[PDB]
Amino acid sequence: GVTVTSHREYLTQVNNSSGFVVNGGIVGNSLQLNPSNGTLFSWLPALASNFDQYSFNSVVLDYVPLCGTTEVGRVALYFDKDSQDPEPADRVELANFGVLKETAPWAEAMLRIPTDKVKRYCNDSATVDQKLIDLGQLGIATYGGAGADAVGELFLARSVTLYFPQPTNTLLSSKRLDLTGSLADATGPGYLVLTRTPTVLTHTFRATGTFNLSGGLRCLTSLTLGATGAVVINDILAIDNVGTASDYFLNCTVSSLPATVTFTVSGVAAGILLVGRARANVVNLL
Amino acid sequence: GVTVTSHREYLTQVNNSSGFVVNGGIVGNSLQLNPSNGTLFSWLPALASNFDQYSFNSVVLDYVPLCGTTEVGRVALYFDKDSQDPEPADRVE
Amino acid sequence: IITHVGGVGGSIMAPVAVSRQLVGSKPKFTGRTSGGVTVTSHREYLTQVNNSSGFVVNGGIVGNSLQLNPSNGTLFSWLPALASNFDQYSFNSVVLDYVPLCGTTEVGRVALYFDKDSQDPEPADRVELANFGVLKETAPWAEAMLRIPTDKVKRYCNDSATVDQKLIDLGQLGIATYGGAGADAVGELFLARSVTLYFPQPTNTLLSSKRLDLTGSLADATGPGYLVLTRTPTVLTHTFRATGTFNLSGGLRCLTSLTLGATGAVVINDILAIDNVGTASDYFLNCTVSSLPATVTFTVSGVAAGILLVGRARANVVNLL
Amino acid sequence: IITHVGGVGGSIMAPVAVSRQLVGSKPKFTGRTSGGVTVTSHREYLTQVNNSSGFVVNGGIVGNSLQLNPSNGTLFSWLPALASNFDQYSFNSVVLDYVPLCGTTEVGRVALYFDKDSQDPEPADRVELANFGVLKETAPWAEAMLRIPTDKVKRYCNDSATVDQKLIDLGQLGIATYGGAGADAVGELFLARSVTLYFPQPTNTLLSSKRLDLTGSLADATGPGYLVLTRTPTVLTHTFRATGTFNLSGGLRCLTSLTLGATGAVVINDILAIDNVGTASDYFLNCTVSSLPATVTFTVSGVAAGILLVGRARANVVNLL
Amino acid sequence: GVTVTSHREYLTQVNNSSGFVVNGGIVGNSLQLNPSNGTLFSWLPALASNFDQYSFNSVVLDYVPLCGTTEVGRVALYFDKDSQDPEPADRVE
Ligand SMILES: [Ca+2]
Ligand SMILES: [Ca+2]
Ligand SMILES: [Ca+2]
Ligand SMILES: [Ca+2]
Ligand SMILES: [Ca+2]
Ligand SMILES: [Ca+2]
Repeated sequence: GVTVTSHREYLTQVNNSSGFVVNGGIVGNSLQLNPSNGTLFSWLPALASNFDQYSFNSVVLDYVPLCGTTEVGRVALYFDKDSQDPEPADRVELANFGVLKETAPWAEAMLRIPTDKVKRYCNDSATVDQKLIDLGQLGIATYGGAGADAVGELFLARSVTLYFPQPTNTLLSSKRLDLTGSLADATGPGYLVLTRTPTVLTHTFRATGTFNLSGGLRCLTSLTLGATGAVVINDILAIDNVGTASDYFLNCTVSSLPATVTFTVSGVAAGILLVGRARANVVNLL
Repeated sequence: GVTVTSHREYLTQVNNSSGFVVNGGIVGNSLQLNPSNGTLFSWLPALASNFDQYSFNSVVLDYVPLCGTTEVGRVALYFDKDSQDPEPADRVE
Repeated sequence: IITHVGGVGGSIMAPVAVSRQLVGSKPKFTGRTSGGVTVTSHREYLTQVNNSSGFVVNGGIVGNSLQLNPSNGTLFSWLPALASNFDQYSFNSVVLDYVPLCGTTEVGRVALYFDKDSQDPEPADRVELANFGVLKETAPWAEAMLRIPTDKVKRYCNDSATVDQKLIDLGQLGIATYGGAGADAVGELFLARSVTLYFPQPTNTLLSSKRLDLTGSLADATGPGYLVLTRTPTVLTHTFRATGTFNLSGGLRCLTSLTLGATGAVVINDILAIDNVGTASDYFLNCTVSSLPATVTFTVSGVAAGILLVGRARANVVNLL
Repeated sequence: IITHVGGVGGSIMAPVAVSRQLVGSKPKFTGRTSGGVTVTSHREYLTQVNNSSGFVVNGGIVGNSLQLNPSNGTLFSWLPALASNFDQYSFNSVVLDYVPLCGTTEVGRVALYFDKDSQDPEPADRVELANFGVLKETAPWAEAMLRIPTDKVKRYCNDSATVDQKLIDLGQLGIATYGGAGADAVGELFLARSVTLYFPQPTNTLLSSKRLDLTGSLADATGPGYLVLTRTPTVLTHTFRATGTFNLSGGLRCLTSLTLGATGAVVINDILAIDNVGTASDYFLNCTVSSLPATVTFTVSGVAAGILLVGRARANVVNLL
Repeated sequence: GVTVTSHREYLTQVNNSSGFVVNGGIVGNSLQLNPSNGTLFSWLPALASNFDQYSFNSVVLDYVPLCGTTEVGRVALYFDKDSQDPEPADRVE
């Protein structure tokens, strides 16, 4: 009952900098090559969630280019064997990696990844030494631009061996904010973080695609639906009761970072939601 | 670029009815083997959802026991090649 | 001989009752003359499966105990103190055995499984239990088996402590019952053993250390783990996972004389109970569990620091004169 | 090769120094497939013979410790926890080994012997040591041996307790030094092992229980014995026989705040110290000995009941938060 | 694209203590073999600093002599497979 997958999943759209940016000019070894990475693998997500040991055979970074032979910059894909080491500081550091590639933005690029066949574990129970379980880290780095616009969209060449199966993990996300607090439970994966600020929520995307959002919260105060970045709102429904708490269902569709959304409200005294990837699917009354 | 799968998925709890009943006495060929059948297959739910053709190699029905040697009845598993023909009316069909 | 009636060759008999007969499992050590290091194969018993109309797993007990590492003092009652002069463990055979005390007329489900992640959490429901790779599904009255997928990786025991219980443990073990009619006993399960002992060391102590934060949750551990010691704002919790005669030593922060309660299988042995009211206090006690649920709890107020130690002990004193 | 001078074939060389080189003793178990019961032969070290101008025996330590039974947690540092899943012991070979750290110019006597009565008392003087059947008499600097007379009688371990320590123990072991010039170190002695394990049992706990009478002397024991806990009318005595990291649990009858002293090789770890003044008290503490003399004592007044328990433990907590 | 290394690095000066001592009576498994251990390995310091996995093939402890045939003591080298177990309490461990 040991399954083998070899597929090609999309991954992110690289914007420029003048300055020196990595995986978003964001931080905390985001990309870790383990499948799941709900953050990295948008497709492999809920297949290996019925399994416990993972092992690759091929993984290749692909870099195509939307921009034109006259942008002015650097893209760069690398590979750290320590799922945990921290990120690229500068020019001289990126370049010293074993498995790196150095391309203009307009020109077309490749990278293949060094796969062992070690019996490595997926993240269902948790494990602080993310290194002894993760295959690698993945980098994408841009310096020397002229503007933080888009030049590149990178893909993921897959080949994975699934092993001992028992219980799909939770393709479904559960995310509690404490009443005044910080943070209640998790189930994840994790596509979203839901913070509050004393007034107002934060729904901060890590994932891309069509989602489905369900939930509401504690306020008292009618909902004004804002969000920021790559975002295609689909269905916003928005019960309130003013005085009390409220509910929101909504259906949106991200293809960027930064995607943000936020609900605007007052007296955010309990935050609850669930998120579990979904189609152009309804989410509103009639 | 294709997958193959061999696992074991639970299906429903057979209760009793002295009458004569068929899938819960629900009707509209529910049990169809296709995967998905979310009604039938609780696990493969999400593999054949990244795919467009399917083809089985083995399918076996497995029937274990909740009741005891003094329960008093008949159970019965069958297979119609027409995903669409209607259900069993009586004993003799 | 046997004449059984209403039977023509090829027919089925569901009898009034069935039973196997179990004997003295007297271990064999094998000398794998290696690094001059040892190998053990013996048969250790494991728990009495009681029923659960509802849906229960190793006793409704939670915090993957069960854990396949030897020691698991929680799991392995004999191997306790050999893999105790050693540092690397590796199995070759482990088989779950399920015999049955009950009779062909109880009405329920038992079920043995195996999770490769010593750490993933437990079975929620019907549809989840069944999806496991290495599972077995038996009525209760009828007789069952399970064999376990053993690698030969060089895995470490819990002598120093290690939060990623997964990268060190071989597997998780489940036993699950739904659909009963009463939470009585139907089954007693055994453990088919075979382990390869390696780099043998100065012998590790088996003593338990368990700190509650002042207002908090949890300070250190050393374990094994027989006990969890929680507080609630007033009052302690000493929640057993283990069975036998223990010895309890410690006291805590309160101010407020100790009232000694406990719950379930329990045979109190020696309760001694210093306090100082205003301040903190101490308790030594000696008790003896043979069940789950065994509970004990101390009753107190303003539980502002919890400390204890537990290290299995005889009918041994624990009180002044 | 070697040219040594002033030597004609047949002559004697008393060198500046001598030394043997000692290695990793990695045990072998043998499978005596019997009642499916085991056999062990490994090499356990035993103590560092220090000198005694005067006339001393296992440290000037008294209460035949030393005792050849396995466990003797006092004597055998590894066999501690195997003959611990078993109930009958029987040796085949036991040999005393005496190597030497010192040099051909120290000035003294060491001496290994063997009393068949686990219980007779100890060597008084010169003329007494020498009269033993199985004795050896070495300067200290020079290298020595002793082999021990083993019967094959079916002898019992100390799991239940037994006052006639003689009818159960194999022998007594002595090491004796007189005529020194200083109580420094010259020797480190080893233990050549070979034991036949028999009727293997549920594994016994190694936990120590030690009661002082109210005004009295002595209440119960369980032992092994690492500790003796005496009182003097004011004040306790906790007199070590054992070395390592322990864990101490208990308190006592006084009235009078605890002042924690101790003496010799000692690394205090956690001293916690409830009192109630007027009444009794409790102490948990965690310490770590590597010597004799290790002493500790609690200082207190009106020591009207003594109770404790001791059961070897790690760098483990033993205090509130 | 991998390296291999075979050199010899000095480690610390063993002094004496009639007591019973372990790495200087410093505590917290200092001597761990991993490279880096800057505390232990003074030279490889800066190769395994351009690398992420390591794997030894030989490791040998070498003990020469500063003192003289009338020094009066015991030295002793060992090896624990648990980078983490605590240190030796006494002679017998
Ligand atoms: Ca898992
Ligand atoms: Ca048909
Ligand atoms: Ca260890
Ligand atoms: Ca799992
Ligand atoms: Ca006995
Ligand atoms: Ca060790």
